[PDB]
Amino acid sequence: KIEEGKLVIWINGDKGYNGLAEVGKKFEKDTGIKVTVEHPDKLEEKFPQVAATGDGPDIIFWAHDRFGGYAQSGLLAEITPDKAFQDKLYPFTWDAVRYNGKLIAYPIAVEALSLIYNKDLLPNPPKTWEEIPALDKELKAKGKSALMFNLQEPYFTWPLIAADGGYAFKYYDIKDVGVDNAGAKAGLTFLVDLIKNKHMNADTDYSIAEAAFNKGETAMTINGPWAWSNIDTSAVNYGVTVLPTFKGQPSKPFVGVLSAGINAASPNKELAKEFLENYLLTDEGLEAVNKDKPLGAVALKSYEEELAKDPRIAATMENAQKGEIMPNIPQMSAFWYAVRTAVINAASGRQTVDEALKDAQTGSELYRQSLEIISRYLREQATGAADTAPMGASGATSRKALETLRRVGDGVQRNHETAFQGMLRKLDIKNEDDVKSLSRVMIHVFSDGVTNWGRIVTLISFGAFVAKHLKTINQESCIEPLAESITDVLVRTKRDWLVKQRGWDGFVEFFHV
Ligand SMILES: CCc1sc2ncnc(N[C@H](Cc3ccccc3)C(=O)O)c2c1-c1cccc2[nH]ccc12
Ligand SMILES: OC[C@H]1O[C@H](O[C@H]2[C@H](O)[C@@H](O)[C@@H](O)O[C@@H]2CO)[C@H](O)[C@@H](O)[C@@H]1O
Ligand code: NA
Repeated sequence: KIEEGKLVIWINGDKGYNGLAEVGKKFEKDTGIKVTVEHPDKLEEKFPQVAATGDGPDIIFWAHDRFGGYAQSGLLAEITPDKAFQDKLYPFTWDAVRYNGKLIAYPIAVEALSLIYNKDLLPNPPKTWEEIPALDKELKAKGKSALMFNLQEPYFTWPLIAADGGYAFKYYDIKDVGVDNAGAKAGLTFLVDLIKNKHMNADTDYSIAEAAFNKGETAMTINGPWAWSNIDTSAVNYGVTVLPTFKGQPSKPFVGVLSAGINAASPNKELAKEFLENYLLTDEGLEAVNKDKPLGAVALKSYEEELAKDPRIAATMENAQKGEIMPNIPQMSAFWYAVRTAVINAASGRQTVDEALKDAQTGSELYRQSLEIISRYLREQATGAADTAPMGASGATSRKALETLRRVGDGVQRNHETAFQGMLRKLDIKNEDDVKSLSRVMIHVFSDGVTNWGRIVTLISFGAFVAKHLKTINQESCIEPLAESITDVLVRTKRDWLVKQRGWDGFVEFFHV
């Protein structure tokens, strides 16, 4: 389905895609291979959908946080640069694109948000979030505003949520989610108060913040290096500086490494490797991209040493040091989807902060909590003995849901025994190969009919039935993969329903005696 003897590249519409296209033409001049650069909308959502059918671009550019999901789903080629090429880029940039001990992409550039301020309106930018309300009252008296930034993407609000102790995954313990802790609450409450007190507008997006800053209407924005080009063109006298503190603590931006992955379905992997290693990741390659839209602190040592004298890059790295490198684990997609919704709902008043972050903590934890319950149930059903290990400090839900599933699922296996035996005989489950096939079937069976807990119990009960069979034919090793597939089916297709029901607390409530 992907065309051979050509390279299609996807990169986000805020990056230097014209610069990338020049590196494309320089690859074409020397090889006669034509490089097409596209910047589709929602490309981080559209990559997994199309790559999963063997389609999409040869090369996908995004921050590293989305690459573990892609690698887990088999969408990316392992990359195997020799040691002489590895030594040309900073090791911590390689760490960002290492997943299960394999390099799954090429690192390009280190991205961190900074505070961007109009030196003509605000010769001394605030050191603290707390002084922005008073500052805004002062600028409003002159027909200006203190601060506008994109409230539609959680990335821009995360530094403030994280300042007083909010976090995604404790360092990575995916059992420890920091989305609804007191630190997160205090950060998002301060944001909502800025909106309530009319210092910010809940509808402000990328375009509105950018235009307001570049036209000199607002004294400050929050943005990455890519934004500096449009500000150069604007003639705004701007500075790039350390983010304001919150409760005396630094803002901690989530740090992204812009990364180039190679489609597993691509029949041009050697051309892609040749383009990325010998044309893009060179002094002339990165300069071409950088001149269009700044990359930040580039992964390439030679060229990073030239750019590091720029005070805007120094400020970028200063914000990077105070932030955290994002996790690349497959949970990150769901974490971002949850926190985006929480910030938008808290900002608009659809939900309170406590409500919004409660829903976001449930969404971020949903996968791991589902798998915990389902894997424990399938294993104990297969072996006749429960798992002895602790459920966690935050897993009282997990223990109650498993108790409910045991009580309710007891009957479902017994009543549907004849029908389960038939369906199992109608499939040929014999090894890990056959378990792959089940997902399509379960999806299709879960794709029609009504969404309720009874049907979820029926699905998991068939899972346990299969786990028992797997154990009988010495395929015990296939139980965890089966449990992952049932979890994947359940979470990927019913996420929004499950968050609505308060996830597994809902399940325990619905069948309470
Ligand atoms: C992959 C097997 C799966 S996953 C699955 N997920 C939800 N519900 C299922 N079953 C009920 C239909 C049903 C009810 C009672 C008796 C028999 C069937 C439902 O869809 O509500 C199934 C089935 C399933 C299992 C065994 C026989 C089956 N016959 C059709 C589906 C199905
Ligand atoms: O808003 C969540 C979003 O944050 C990051 O995306 C950034 C990206 O890293 C930057 O390169 C820049 O383009 O802005 C984006 C935010 O709009 C994560 O990388 C992304 O996965 C996540 O969805
Ligand atoms: Na986007």
